[PDB]
Amino acid sequence: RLLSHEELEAALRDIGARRYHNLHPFHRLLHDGKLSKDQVRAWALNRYYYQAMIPVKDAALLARLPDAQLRRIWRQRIVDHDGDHEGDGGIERWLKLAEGVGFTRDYVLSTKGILSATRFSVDAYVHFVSERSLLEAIASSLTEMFSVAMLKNYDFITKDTLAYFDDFALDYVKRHATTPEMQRAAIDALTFKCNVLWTQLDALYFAYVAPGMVPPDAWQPGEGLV
Amino acid sequence: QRLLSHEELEAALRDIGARRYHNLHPFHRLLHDGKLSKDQVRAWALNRYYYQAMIPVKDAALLARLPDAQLRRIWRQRIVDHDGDHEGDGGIERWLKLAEGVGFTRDYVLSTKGILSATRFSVDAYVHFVSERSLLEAIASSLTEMFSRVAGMLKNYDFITKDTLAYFDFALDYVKRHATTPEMQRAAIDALTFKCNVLWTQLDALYFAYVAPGMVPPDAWQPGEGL
Repeated sequence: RLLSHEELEAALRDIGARRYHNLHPFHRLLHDGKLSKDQVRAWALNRYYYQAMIPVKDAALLARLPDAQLRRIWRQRIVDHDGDHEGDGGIERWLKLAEGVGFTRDYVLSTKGILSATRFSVDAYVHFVSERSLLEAIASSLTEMFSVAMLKNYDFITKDTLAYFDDFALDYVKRHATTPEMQRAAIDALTFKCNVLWTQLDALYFAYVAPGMVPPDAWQPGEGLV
Repeated sequence: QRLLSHEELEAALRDIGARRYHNLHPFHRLLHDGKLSKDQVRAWALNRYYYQAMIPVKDAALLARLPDAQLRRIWRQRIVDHDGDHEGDGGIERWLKLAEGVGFTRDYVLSTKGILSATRFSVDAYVHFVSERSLLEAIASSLTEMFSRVAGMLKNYDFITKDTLAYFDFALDYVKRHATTPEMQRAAIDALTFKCNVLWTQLDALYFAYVAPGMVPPDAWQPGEGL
């Protein structure tokens, strides 16, 4: 059955209802101030890498777009993440958060203590947008309809860290998901995105919460800190 | 951080498995010591299938990047061994038969629909690594072969039938010859290490999901499905 524009939207939002990472138990702990300092440390370290790789995902999408009108819209994501100079952009907050909990700038930029799961989840996402259909690659951005950075609950985070946290894709998917199969592909792309986010959190819980088996390349408490 | 001799480089690569190879993993230790349930072994068999079904994909992507016929001639045998010569010959079939052996349907296993996303992503990052990094790193990511059994592990488990049980160097030299600066040596050691991280991570996910705390992610296989 082809879904109308309203029904497709409703189906899409449902995937977030059921699968978006706010429902993950690591996220719940974070949000309720139930995490230890080392747990928050591991999350920040890992989320920094995710966020730093978003512009690389958007560039791989950008290089696949068929024309200039679509490049004009998509590139704005890259401009926003990177900004205009070092310290601008808003990748910057994620760096300042990591520095907020004691890591050296170099250790955070090196990516050296991130979980391999987070590296592989980003690899998947980057590849997904470069290899799948363009309808799919755009659909994977839809976690953006489930739009906050919890920190104020943790007394080891200083107000200076606090300081850095001071409808295109959906219209595209609606106009272009023209058969039932393309509607299924779009839904699945958002499910894949949800999986990319859920797998990072799984790894974080596993490594640093329970059973707490830190993988050997991954950050252990005390490393890369001031 | 200096250049290593061909000997010191072999020693260093070896020292990577001794510290990072997946037989040290708690899930593997449980599997090996006969501690797992039937469900745990199912989840393992189901996920592992994907890793084994993607080896010849990885070897093909590697084969496409070899610079000449002679190197393709040598690497091609790997694809032969995994894919075989006829409809249930190759390496892959044992994993399909182990899966069917613990009760899965052929279709469901082949579907991959029940594997952990962490399995998919880790195995897929491996294929991409071999396609995208230097040739030297691609070849170095096969050196877990230096530490390579499942046959004997499976024997600790009553429910694995005698039927199921029956179904169960160039790269090092290449690395030694072509890793002629310290950066290349490091790239080679980090490739190995990357291949140990692919394996280690699939096991982390299986542990989390099916042993403890036992939180199965959203579409992953659950007791009773695909059986």
